[PDB]
Amino acid sequence: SNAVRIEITQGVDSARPIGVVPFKWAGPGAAPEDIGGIVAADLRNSGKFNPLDRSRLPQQPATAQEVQPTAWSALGIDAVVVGQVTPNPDGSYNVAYQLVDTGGAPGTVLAQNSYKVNKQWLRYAGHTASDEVFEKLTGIKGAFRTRIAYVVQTNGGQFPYELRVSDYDGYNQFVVHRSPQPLMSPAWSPDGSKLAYVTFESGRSALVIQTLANGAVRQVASFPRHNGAPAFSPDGTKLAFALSKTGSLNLYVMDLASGQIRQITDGRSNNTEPTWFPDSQTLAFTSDQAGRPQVYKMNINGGAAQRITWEGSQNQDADVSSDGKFMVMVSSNNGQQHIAKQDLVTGGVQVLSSTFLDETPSLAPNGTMVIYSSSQGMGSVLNLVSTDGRFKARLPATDGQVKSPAWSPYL
Ligand SMILES: [K+]
Ligand code: NA
Repeated sequence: SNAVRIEITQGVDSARPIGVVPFKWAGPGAAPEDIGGIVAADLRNSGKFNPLDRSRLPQQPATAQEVQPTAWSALGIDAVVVGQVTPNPDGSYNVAYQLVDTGGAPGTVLAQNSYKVNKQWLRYAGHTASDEVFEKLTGIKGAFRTRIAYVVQTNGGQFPYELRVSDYDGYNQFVVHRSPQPLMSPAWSPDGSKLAYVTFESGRSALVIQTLANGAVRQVASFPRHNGAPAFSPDGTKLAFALSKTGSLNLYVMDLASGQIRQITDGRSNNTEPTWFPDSQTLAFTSDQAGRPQVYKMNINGGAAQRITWEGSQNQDADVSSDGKFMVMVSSNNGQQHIAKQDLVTGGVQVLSSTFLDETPSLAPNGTMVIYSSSQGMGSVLNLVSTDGRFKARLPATDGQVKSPAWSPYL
């Protein structure tokens, strides 16, 4: 199934032109998929390419040698993707692509690969070709094999809330957990094998970690009042989260090997929404110690908290990039609530989104794209915005109200 579907609302008119030719299907009858279409959709979804419309291709070469570079260079296109899909006698498929230069080294094969995959993984093969083309031309690792987690409120009676996972483009959706009560704040382990989330099934909040492959569930915390806002450390050793049992929200860290929980804040201010820096020892977090929520930074091993958001009436729910050079967050000014980016090297802030009641932003693992949600009151949709603010897309769920996204790590 694929309930979440990307609808581009603001394309990048000047994005790098590229030719993506339909792949040559070697079997009988109709091709099982349209791999060239997946590659073009992935490169367009990144906000960094403008694949030529299939109806305007100057030729449809089935091999690298058939590419006529002058036909593409004449259109301002300096690279062309061609490919082949062949059924194997064992019932599997070989999905091959070649990236051909049509610029300064016309006809040269810049990159190529061939993937032996079972039917279930044909989309994954297409995404692998996209990832290689994207990285070969931009020097940035591709995110097309990644997944998203999100919560859908269906129209159903007994278990209306569903924590789900899908590919980043909505395909291959599956249900992680269904509940009569709201599910909130999913967070990925860095190896992509587990999701921490908050459940209200007992009637009050409980933080749990579910292993996706086998559905195993580990209880973390169910103390009185609020338990939530989980974040896994990048090194795989710790889970940070917030508990308000002390009359005020404090940050806690659980050592995943021992299950031991340590309290790392114990002041009067509410401290919540932890997000890790790449070192697995520094956290950004939300605090009300300056009145309206702002984002602070602290080392889990001791030392004072440092305020880092000095611009704007209110800032919260941060997500620090995988490289630690910037973060995205929810910035509120003049009654407007939008996704913003703060450069942690230059200190500057840029508002990225223009939708209504924007919340819970999550960065793709290459730092190029943000997934977030926008509340409609009763309803909700997901949205995408590039970290440079030029690309925008909306991500509604066909079967319900969707919110609380989290972008997976590289898979
Ligand atoms: K506190
Ligand atoms: Na992050």
